[PDB]
Amino acid sequence: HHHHHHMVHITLDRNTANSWLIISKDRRQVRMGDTHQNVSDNKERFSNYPMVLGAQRFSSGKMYWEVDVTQKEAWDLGVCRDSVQRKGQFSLSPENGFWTIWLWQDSYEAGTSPQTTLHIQVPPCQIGIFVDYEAGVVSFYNITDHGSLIYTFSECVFAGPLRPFFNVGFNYSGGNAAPLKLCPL
Ligand SMILES: CCc1nnc(NC(=O)[C@H]2CCCO2)s1
Repeated sequence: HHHHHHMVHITLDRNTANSWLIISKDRRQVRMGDTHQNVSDNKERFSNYPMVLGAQRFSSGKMYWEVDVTQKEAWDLGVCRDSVQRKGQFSLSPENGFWTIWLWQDSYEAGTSPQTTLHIQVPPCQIGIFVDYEAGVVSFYNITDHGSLIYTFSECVFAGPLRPFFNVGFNYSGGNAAPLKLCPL
């Protein structure tokens, strides 16, 4: 792909984080803690899952960023509406305001309803995410495999400002402690 020149500097929004997440000082890395991280509750925090939003809001234009997923067993990545549900149980779908892919149990899937199987021969260590607001497109790229396409959501109905979306996943297995990291431009 040739989307690199739309690169944006994403930072994580602490206030949106599930209370178990640990965000680095530079707001560019996040991981699952082994306990509640001693923050107050608020209406923005994702309560049921290890999720956090980027601080940036997008309502026009083309945007690109990269995320490091090295040695994780489970994660979700993409974008979502600013007004997605924060509390209780919900599925990641465009109907609920999410445009995401994930790794789960050694398979990759796109968060359509129902979910779509992805075909990845080279397990990615870094994922590229491209958003074209005007066109209604969200695309995912395998940076480990020379930028190969993973998935395109087209005919997207954003219906609001978008925010970068992250889920570090649970660590029930003891094999999923590694962080998500925003990669430098
Ligand atoms: C999302 C809030 C919670 N997350 N933390 C909780 N429990 C856990 O995840 C424990 C058991 C597996 C590893 O740590 S409740």
